[PDB]
Amino acid sequence: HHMKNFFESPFKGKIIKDHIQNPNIIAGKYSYYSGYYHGHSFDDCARYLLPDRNDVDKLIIGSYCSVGTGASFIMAGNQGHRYDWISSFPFFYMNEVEAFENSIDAFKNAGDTIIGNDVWIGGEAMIMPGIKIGDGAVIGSRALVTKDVEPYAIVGGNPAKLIKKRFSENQIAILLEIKWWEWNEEVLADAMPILCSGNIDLLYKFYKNI
Repeated sequence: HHMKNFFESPFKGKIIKDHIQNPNIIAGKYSYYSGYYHGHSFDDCARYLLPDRNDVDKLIIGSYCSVGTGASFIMAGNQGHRYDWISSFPFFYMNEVEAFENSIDAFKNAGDTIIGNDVWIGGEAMIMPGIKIGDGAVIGSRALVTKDVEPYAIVGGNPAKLIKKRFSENQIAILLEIKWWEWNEEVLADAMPILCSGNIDLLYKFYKNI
């Protein structure tokens, strides 16, 4: 029952879609997890995600995302606790107690957890159940994300709050139209020096000439 480190070094991550074993995690190309400081593979970032059921909330991750060490995505909805029932205790799941035999299942799904494309998640951020995070967002280290995150928003804190957006509203609108994460690798390679800059207007010109 020993705990092992899946990462040889702080300075090497692992591409998520190449290493996950949980079929209820879906991950896009190139997105990676850098998990040296917490040891476990990315599968264990998806807490309480049942691997053997097709009717539970899934964890969906876009392309070109960066996930920091010990980030977690809380799955399984309410985990069998209803705070609007008289007790939050999950009687239905403790079936070794005769007194609990007529208990009722409190479990509720929350909806899928959806991480967009080009999302940078800092170390030990924690995403609550059912949350949607827009394309281009930045989730600060240790952010406790209780609400959906707008595209290109930088959020931080516990609870997480908007700090600022990465670009202006008009610039964001341009990026959401052109969706560079959908480009094939030949087109992406040609755009690479522009993508490694802030020149959204130039990328727009590039896109129009594809």
